[PDB]
Amino acid sequence: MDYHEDDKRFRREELCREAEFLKLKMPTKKVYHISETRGLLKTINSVLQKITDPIQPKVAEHRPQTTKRLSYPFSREKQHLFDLTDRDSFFDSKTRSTIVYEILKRTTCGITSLLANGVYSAAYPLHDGDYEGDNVEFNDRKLLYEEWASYGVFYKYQPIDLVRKYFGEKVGLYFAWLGAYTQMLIPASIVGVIVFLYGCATVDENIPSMEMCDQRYNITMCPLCDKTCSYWKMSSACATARASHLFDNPATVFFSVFMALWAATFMEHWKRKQMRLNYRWDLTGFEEEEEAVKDHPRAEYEARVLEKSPAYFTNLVSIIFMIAVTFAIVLGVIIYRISTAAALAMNSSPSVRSNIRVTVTATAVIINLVVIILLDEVYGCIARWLTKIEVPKTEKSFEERLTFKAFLLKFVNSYTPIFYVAFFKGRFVGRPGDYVYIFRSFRMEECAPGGCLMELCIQLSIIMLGKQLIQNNLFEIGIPKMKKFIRYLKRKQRYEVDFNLEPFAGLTPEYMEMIIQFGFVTLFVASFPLAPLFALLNNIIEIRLDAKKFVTELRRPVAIRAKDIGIWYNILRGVGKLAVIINAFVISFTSDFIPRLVYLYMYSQNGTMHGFVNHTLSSFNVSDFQNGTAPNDPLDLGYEVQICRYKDYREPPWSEHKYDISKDFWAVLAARLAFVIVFQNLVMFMSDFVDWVIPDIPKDISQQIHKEKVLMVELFMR
Amino acid sequence: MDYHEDDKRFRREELCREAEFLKLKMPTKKVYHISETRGLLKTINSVLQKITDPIQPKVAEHRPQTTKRLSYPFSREKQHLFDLTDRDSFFDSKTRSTIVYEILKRTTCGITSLLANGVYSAAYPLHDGDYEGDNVEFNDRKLLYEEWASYGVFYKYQPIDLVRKYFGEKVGLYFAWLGAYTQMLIPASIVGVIVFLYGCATVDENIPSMEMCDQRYNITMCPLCDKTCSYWKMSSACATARASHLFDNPATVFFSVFMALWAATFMEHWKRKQMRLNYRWDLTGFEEEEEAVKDHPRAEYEARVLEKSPAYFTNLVSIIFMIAVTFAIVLGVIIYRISTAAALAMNSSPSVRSNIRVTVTATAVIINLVVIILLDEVYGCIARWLTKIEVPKTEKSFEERLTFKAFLLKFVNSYTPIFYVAFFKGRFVGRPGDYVYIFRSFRMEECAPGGCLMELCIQLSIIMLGKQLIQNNLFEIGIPKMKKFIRYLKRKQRYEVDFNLEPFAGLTPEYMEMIIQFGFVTLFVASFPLAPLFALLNNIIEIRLDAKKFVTELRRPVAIRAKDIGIWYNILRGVGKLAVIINAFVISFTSDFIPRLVYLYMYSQNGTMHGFVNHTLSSFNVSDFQNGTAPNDPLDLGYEVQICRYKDYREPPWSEHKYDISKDFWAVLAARLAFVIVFQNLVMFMSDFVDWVIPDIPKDISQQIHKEKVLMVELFMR
Ligand SMILES: [Ca+2]
Ligand SMILES: [Ca+2]
Ligand SMILES: [Ca+2]
Ligand SMILES: [Ca+2]
Repeated sequence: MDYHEDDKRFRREELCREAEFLKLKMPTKKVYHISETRGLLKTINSVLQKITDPIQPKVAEHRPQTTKRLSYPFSREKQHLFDLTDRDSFFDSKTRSTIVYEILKRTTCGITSLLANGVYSAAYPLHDGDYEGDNVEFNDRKLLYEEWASYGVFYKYQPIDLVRKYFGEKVGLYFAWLGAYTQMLIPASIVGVIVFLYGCATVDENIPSMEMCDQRYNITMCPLCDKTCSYWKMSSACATARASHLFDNPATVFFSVFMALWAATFMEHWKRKQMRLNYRWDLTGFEEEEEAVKDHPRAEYEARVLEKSPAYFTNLVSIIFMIAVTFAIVLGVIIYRISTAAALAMNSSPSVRSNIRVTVTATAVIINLVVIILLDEVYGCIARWLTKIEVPKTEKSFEERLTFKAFLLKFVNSYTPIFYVAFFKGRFVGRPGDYVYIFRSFRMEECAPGGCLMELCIQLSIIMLGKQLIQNNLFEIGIPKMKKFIRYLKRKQRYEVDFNLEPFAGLTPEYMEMIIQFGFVTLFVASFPLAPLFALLNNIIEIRLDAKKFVTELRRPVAIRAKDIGIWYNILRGVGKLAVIINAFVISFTSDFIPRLVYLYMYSQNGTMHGFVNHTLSSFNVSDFQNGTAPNDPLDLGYEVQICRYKDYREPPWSEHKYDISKDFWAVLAARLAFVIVFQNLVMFMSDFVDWVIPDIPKDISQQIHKEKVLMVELFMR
Repeated sequence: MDYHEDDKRFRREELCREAEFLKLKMPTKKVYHISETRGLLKTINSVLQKITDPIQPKVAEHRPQTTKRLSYPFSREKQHLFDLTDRDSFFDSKTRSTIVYEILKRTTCGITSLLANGVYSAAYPLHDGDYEGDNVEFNDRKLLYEEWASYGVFYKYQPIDLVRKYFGEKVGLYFAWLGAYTQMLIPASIVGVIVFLYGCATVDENIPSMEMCDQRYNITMCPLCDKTCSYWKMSSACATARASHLFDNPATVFFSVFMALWAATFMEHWKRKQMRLNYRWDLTGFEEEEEAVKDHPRAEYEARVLEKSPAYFTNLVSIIFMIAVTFAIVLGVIIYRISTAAALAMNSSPSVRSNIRVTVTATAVIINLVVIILLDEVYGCIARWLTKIEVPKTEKSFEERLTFKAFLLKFVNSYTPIFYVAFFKGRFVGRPGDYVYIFRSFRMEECAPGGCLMELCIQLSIIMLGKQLIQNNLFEIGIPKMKKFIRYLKRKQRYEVDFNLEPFAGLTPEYMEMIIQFGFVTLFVASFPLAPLFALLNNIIEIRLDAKKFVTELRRPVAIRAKDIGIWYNILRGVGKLAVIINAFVISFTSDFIPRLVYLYMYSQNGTMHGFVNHTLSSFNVSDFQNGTAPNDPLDLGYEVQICRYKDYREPPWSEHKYDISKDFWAVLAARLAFVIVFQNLVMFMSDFVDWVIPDIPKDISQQIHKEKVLMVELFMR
């Protein structure tokens, strides 16, 4: 039989003598506050623990612990501090666990101090029962795993007060944030789907693609290759253009405006919901003023400076971390270069002779994804090490600086390839007269046949379906199970079957995955619609996956209380700040929309647009290729290749200045920057406007706190 | 002899019978709370009033009135609510006045209700003594007028706790805001002066102006006139260019970056100082929750909807006010058009024969200033009427909506001419082949000989020295004195010499003048340096002028307490938001700096720049002027005018396309928009960064409130 405990420990069953001395000096240091026993098994021991009501209301009143009462204004029971209980056990296991952890943190000998020194190896509360077993009696964990964590309740709201009461305000806050996230992605998903469907409706009726592969024109192009390539029909590469019309139309600009508006209204709506939850749960946010615990390395550094008697070394390791950030930027770009150069001279030595020319970039970004996964792991480790060497004075400051540094590193090495593809792909390439060669060795970069917006779109597609939806979830399932198999290959009481679980690392990784998701959603939505749909599917898996990870594998967290979400809301605000200018730069420099508008309203000469590809595509006297970097096999699929047509808005070779920058390039560049100006400033004003209209504090919650405080003093006077 | 009263009234000494009935029903409604008498003079009466300590601590404890004590942590005495007094009169006159006004507002029969209905005509507390008279005994008003309001103490700090204690937290907050304003304008003034001095050092050594009036080149220009003008040497108009080099150099961009940084650091520094003042004074900001008073028209509208049983009519009058705002925009532009067309055909009928060509624009903007002064008055009146018809439910909501509407109207009609001059002056003008004519009547607009940046700079100069420094201060002195002379032409006790003063209208006009000042300072600083200097002079007059206006003419205010400055900080944040994009547009489209950089780094052909004016200035076959709109007297001051040189970056007439837009215009336009992108985004990031670095809450003030609350409960337990 097993009674009702609150917290546990782990001694190691048998210098080490002084370790045992502290190992029995700390429990007798707390034994005049609490009560504890010791458990028995031949290879694994433990230290049980029991709270006493002599002490639990005493240290409960030590803080403003605000607990429920017996009076009710309008079916909404109030919450006083402590006056009368008449049950003596109406404190839940979560409250008992956080209060005994409060006592354990109060005694120092600081439980985490010696727990990090390694004289013990565990400190965890107890889960309540088994998840859907034999003759179980409907405890909180069983009902939670039934109605919340099952994959069959993916289409229903989550019991948020239940996950609060069983897990902690922080875990309840994370899951309610995910709920509001998915509920806000639903309409953005529907609008992305209808934008893509409008593109699918107008793709067979638009002008510039049906003429980009109108046949019987026999027009050629110029090889974007290195040395060993051939001229190729522009009409032979219109699968890419006819697919890119789905990703670029006058509706994607509408969806980008709507999506920046959606990001602002989501941040406002979750500020409203977070204030609502902070009212409904514990309200007050008066925490301790850096007075609870200091770090042991902090304290011995203060002892060192006392005995020897730093303050700018935080800034020195900050510029160290910025150099590491620029290091990671350049590493991400060169890793993408290596990955897109994973098939260099693929025709000579392997002689594949299949030549789909769609698969090489797929394998390229797959290798890129694998290397950035490994780099995500090593950057998380080095961010932990850098935040440890930063020596922050508190624990929350350590967590905040670690979160900021790890997010900056993960943002850098998860967005450098997409930045390089969407913006810097075919900019710095020269003309067919001369290109740019690194080390005077080979041509540096080349964009895609049919627009490397398609490279951007397939990269985003399989980085939302090949890393987020599949790889991240499969690793999140497998790494716990692989760790449990490596512990299995290398009836029982609750405090031991709880020990056979893996410890709770933090909410930082789940927050980080979801914020990188949010960056992928709101940062590159302009060229790529239905990215809300991929995020909706990933999150409709992710909420129940995290629920299973909490109630089925993870041992019980400490249930720490928190009002804010942390720095993650400021990080959301930063990503929503960057979203408008990156959508602007995508629409201008990538979407190939401003050149279409410029042609339509400057070089029309007919009314609507026609011959836009003949307007864009320049010409080139093919006898100007330098030093034998010509096409190594001029095949003459046509009668003879006389002029190759590359699109750069340059002057034709039958002019006085040949291969010079024409007026049209400066015209489209000026109008592109004009659209960045107009779009960025207009949607920034619209974002601040929809922030200003929607009130931060809920009107209903202000009414509830008004009537609640009114009745509080009206019942306090009598 | 005169005893110590707190508040006054005014009955009218002799329907009107019911008026007298309410006139003696209201004082007997309050007489079981307070004590009052009645005064005597043959033509003017009054109603005196006296508080009693039976009642004043009673309603003082009714609110969290926080008063000083007898204990002190480290020469900083604490502030409890009410426990022990042992003096019975340590409440100041300000506290007694605001508490008797609290009682008067509590009784409704709402003192302002019947005061607005007009059964009384005054409600004001009593000033303390005479300002530097005969045998006065150094009261608060006398010491205040001596050491604060004198013009001889303009170079010393202001007694801020003294003006707090004598006037109110709101008036103390306004004057401390002005103090921090001038203290922040001092370094911006010094940097503006050194930027102007650098311009004065490099003006005789720069390239483009010394060649703009290098002689012995005999170059001509093309008349920017209507019909009756002549060609004119470009070297004859270099006073304008040699003066515009002072206002445009590579240092004005530095000063614009520094000034946006200054605006952000000023807002942050005043947030710090406002939190410091809110700690040092009354701290808590828990006001009443819309429960103190409702408006009488609000209440009778609720009676109307009760008897008949609107909510969107606030939005209907809001779009009405937006139509009025666009009305005021177009009115300001057409008023500037009328003012700059105040001398139309000035040579034919008057035959001035002086022709300085610098004075017509001066008289133009003078007429513009007079008409916008009259429009400022009528817009203030119509904003009061629109906010009254908006029917806000509270009084603070009425003041806030009135402030926002009046500021939007004053911003519109005080910045539309400067916007039209700095941006839209010479844009929509065509070429000498064809211009644009309204109604096919006459040419619409023309820019200045030598750049209408000089028009902008003289307009800003005499709108900071001819409206702010001179006209506003002289009207602020005279209108009180003119009202006192119109009351004089159409010994005594304190409650009557106080009645011979003019009532306190509000702090909204002084706030409004200073915020329009701040807009002039931070919105158009890029082209115009040393505008901080003009603001420093205006404010170094303005603080002592407002101090004299308070302690010498204005009757004593009610001394209302407030934590925030109001919506004026949000308005400062909005102006600082607009400042970066308007500085960007000034530097690009007005400063003539991006064309110089574009010439230097694209069309150099020599190294440094030379012949920039010959690069900018196009040509025009003078036989192409249409329909006899040629120069009406081609004087041939040279040998013969063959080609007139206008600057539009257009193609010369000896090309295939003549008078077509050249490549250079699109090049300089693209680079202008690139600089707007770079400057706006970079300095917006720098503004948010210098917001993030400086903490909002002062670290010292957090220490003080920490030790204060610690000792509060440590003395409360015992
Ligand atoms: Ca996932
Ligand atoms: Ca995850
Ligand atoms: Ca003034
Ligand atoms: Ca003034």
